Amino acid sequence: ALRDLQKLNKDMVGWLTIIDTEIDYPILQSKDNDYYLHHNYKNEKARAGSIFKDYRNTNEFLDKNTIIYGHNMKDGSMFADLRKYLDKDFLVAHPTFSYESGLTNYEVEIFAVYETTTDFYYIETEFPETTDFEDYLQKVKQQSVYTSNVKVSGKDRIITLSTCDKGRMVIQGKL
Amino acid sequence: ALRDLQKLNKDMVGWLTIIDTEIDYPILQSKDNDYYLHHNYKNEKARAGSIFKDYRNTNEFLDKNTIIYGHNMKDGSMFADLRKYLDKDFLVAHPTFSYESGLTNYEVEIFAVYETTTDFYYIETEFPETTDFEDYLQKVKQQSVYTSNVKVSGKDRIITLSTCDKGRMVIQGKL
Ligand SMILES: [Cl-]
Ligand SMILES: [Cl-]
Repeated sequence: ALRDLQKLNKDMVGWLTIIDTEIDYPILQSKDNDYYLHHNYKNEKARAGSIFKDYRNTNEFLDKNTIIYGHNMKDGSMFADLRKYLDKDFLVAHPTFSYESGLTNYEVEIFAVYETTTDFYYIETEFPETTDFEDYLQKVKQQSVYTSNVKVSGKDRIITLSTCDKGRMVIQGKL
Repeated sequence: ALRDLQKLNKDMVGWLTIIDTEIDYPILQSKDNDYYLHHNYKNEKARAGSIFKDYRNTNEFLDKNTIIYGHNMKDGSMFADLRKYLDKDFLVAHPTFSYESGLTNYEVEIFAVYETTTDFYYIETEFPETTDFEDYLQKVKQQSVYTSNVKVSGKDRIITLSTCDKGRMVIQGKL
């Protein structure tokens, strides 16, 4: 049982909490974007899976776009509550959430909210230049269902919450 | 029970393993050098306590001397096995151990081993200059029961394993 505890300490890479939702979960991470679709935080088979960080994101300080995935569970668990952000009332009352990494906590300031079925541009993690990230931000701001008070520049860094399972639900916020 | 999991994710700051010992434990940490003398990794009252990192050590990259504490338990658990290093045969066969932090793993190269009852110079964590850490290293090398092949300079950084409860047992190694 302490073998399982050592496993958990490598696998769990953070914590996520959004007030007034079920989303209050450990963030897991493996070598791909698949294992934690099908396993819980104890590494046992489970359809609900876990909340998990994209395998490409391994540097908080430099990653321009860190992506966290979870199922849109029909029982309302995992990332089903991301859809509350399509209700304007909820968004105004919850402009931020908290994201812990392995080091420390951030209060993320949401600036874009949308659903998407076939346009997955938002999953880019690699930006040769600072100018490439500003093109990215322009595109995803335009994809948003709201115009945001929050301005954000190619100099900022962001975090993306996304379902992974018709359309995905996506929330993006400024670190 | 997920409230307890969130607690554990802030409290557990690393992992320690020394081959051929019981020492294969999570490293915990609180705001002082006392809580984890009396509580286990689930934060429940327990005499064995936990293995824990000195509250003063909060920066892997700059801390010249990171100290990890555990009880010298009479049932052979926790840090009772540190005393195996007074047997030369064991030390030759185990010149290193592994220390995980919140970020990553190190293979620590042991360079000093001793018991101490009243001379606690080794617990210094603050070194104004690089010259102060070289004075420190000179003192603790002299305190060692062996002369070490491993040389270490004021430019290196170290990790200290120590019991905490007649004498403490102390192992110090190069990062
Ligand atoms: Cl679409
Ligand atoms: Cl002494």
